Amino acid sequence: PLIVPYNLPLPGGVVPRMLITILGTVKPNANRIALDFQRGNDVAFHFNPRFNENNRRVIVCNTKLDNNWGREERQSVFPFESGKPFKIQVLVEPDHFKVAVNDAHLLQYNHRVKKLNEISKLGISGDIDLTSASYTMI
Ligand SMILES: CO[C@@H]1[C@@H](n2cc(-c3ccc(Cl)c(F)c3F)nn2)[C@@H](O)[C@@H](CO)O[C@@H]1Cc1cn([C@H]2COC[C@H]2F)nn1
Repeated sequence: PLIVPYNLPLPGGVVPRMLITILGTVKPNANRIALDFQRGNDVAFHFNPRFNENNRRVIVCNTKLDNNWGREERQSVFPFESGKPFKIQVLVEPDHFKVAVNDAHLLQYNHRVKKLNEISKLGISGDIDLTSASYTMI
């Protein structure tokens, strides 16, 4: 186990068939979780479960370019629960990131940042206890 925030290096960036597995437990009374796939200062893929946006649970996904957030993609399907162990898997595919939580498909996010081999860090932050962050090739 690791104390967030934590940065997982992704040397030489990501590539299709790379499967990133984040294991942890959501804190009690959690407000937010964030994964940030970074290309330098740019965020290629921000994955942001929000436990209380306007008293609703929602997943917000976005990209940050030149320090500006772009168009949000939102999902109401919300597989996280305060206090519970989770597994987030991000599968890098040729045209999107595919996310599954607890072995159930959640969403796809099309690549806005095209230079996958420069997406060289994954930030993990928010209201979690982080057990593990690793990857393999499928
Ligand atoms: C409040 O900031 C968030 C921003 N955010 C979260 C964290 C964050 C830090 C720490 C932790 Cl521990 C953690 F979980 C975290 F989510 N940092 N930045 C990120 O979620 C963003 C996603 O779109 O929305 C907000 C910023 C934003 C949204 N928009 C819209 C208007 O124009 C287009 C749209 F994009 N403009 N700016």
